[PDB]
Amino acid sequence: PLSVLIAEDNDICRLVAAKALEKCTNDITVVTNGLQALQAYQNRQFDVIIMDIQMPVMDGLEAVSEIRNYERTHNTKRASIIAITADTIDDDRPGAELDEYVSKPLNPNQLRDVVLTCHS
Amino acid sequence: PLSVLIAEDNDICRLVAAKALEKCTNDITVVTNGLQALQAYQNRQFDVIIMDIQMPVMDGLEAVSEIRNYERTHNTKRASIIAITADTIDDDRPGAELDEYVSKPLNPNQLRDVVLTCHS
Repeated sequence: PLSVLIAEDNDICRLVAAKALEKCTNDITVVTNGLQALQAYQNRQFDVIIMDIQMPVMDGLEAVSEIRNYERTHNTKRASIIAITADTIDDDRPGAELDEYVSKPLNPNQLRDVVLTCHS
Repeated sequence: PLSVLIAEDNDICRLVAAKALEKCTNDITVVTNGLQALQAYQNRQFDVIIMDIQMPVMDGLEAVSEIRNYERTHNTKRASIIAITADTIDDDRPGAELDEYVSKPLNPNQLRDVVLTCHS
């Protein structure tokens, strides 16, 4: 029997791939990011892995761009977007993408404070 | 009231962020990739978005590398890894990462054939 892992964030390709293989096996696990594929693999033996090597469709910063795109077209209220990052923050001015920065490792108190201030 | 979207594939940072904000609100949605953040946003108004701008922890090709790393350390059977991609395939020799290539848009018949052949 065949155990297959499908790692694909593209919803259409994920469904097409799962449907295609449905008649060959019941053992199909689907995941939508790279860490999830690795974690699935640590948990289960897979004979075959179908990997979108172009994954992700959009990384974090690109998702931010698309969110901003959404707000512009739909003419909706602007969300506060708080970036979390392990990198050193050398320029903390807000911009078109990000409203604030919080470094990792996360300090819960700091994150709450920043979230409540942006919300206000 | 505050509606918050947390987009973070790093399991530890995701839980820490969700826990931190639990007392401020019940309206917390968590997602683990960029497309999912966008889709959540199309579906629900969020006042605040907490985005890991380093996301993803690992892209598709990096996940492949970690899977291979897993097989080497654990001395386990080698999985067949089939890459799906929209890019033109100019070198279809298998290598340390990938065993075969299938182009998008996916042809179900082709994908099955390739999967069953790798499995054999």
